[PDB]
Amino acid sequence: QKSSFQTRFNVHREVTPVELPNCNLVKGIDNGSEDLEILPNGLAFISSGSGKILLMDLNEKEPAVSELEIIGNTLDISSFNPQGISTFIDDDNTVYLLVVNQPGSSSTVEVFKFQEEEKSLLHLKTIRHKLLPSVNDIVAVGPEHFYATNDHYFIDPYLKSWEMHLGLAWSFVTYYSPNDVRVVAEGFDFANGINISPDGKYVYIAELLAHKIHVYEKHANWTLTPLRVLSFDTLVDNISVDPVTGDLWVGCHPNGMRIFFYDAENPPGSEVLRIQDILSEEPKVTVVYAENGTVLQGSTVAAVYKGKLLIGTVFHKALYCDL
Ligand SMILES: [Br-]
Ligand SMILES: [Br-]
Ligand SMILES: [Br-]
Ligand SMILES: [Ca+2]
Ligand SMILES: [Ca+2]
Repeated sequence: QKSSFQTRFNVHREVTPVELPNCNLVKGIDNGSEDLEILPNGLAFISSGSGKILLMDLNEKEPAVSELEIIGNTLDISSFNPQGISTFIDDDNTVYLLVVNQPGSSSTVEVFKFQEEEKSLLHLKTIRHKLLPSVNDIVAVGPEHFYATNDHYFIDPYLKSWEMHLGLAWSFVTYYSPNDVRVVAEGFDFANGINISPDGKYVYIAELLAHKIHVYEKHANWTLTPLRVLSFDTLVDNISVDPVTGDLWVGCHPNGMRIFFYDAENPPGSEVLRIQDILSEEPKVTVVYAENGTVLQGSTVAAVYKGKLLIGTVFHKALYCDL
């Protein structure tokens, strides 16, 4: 029990550095960049839990961030508190952005339409459901269709907290669509990152406190069946997938004590993994970037675009590096 706490929170871990050539802090990101997603054309959305969605054009040489204006009357901005995000590009090239929201005491998924010329997000729909009690991240598979991780079974934060420390592992994953919402996987100890292979045939789920990434075959009827489970010596948080290769790019918290019981004199470090050939017998895992937090603290996500690496954090900055 003190033993399972030590292993779940990886309380002994320290970080061997892995450096990258030319890394710059992104000016204007100082209060979190928890999740991000990069479109094929190099525009990157970043959420920051005011809650905001930020935009970077990664085709520029030193991209600057701008704050996207949210418009519409279906959303209260004043309680907007974004967590994970996901995009869906329709047949006509309409870009939808799905954003997990934690407005006060509950959980929603907000659906926006991205209006490129205006640099704006038009709110379309607030989704909520009983099978979405505690949403951490989603992967979109249509404008209003996604898989969602619930990082807890309970809604009440006092109960979440007991639920986590008791080690219940009741977190679960929900398939959500206008006609049909169901649990597709369950029994996780803090499910969180989630993503999908470019051909739509596999779904990847990060189980934070177990230090695992689960690979599920995804079927024509939207059901998932377990295929493989990879384990790591780090708390895996968000998963990004490179659409050209299918590689996973994963933001990780080496030592979970530092990220869950925050201490400015012992702040969390950062770590990015690349996973290739995830279906093969020895998937290739590489630490691409790793540090103890003297530059970037609490890395949650990383993705790559034409030789650059962008890395976001729970409550700190963001880092842009050459690979
Ligand atoms: Br509850
Ligand atoms: Br750390
Ligand atoms: Br370091
Ligand atoms: Ca996401
Ligand atoms: Ca997270």
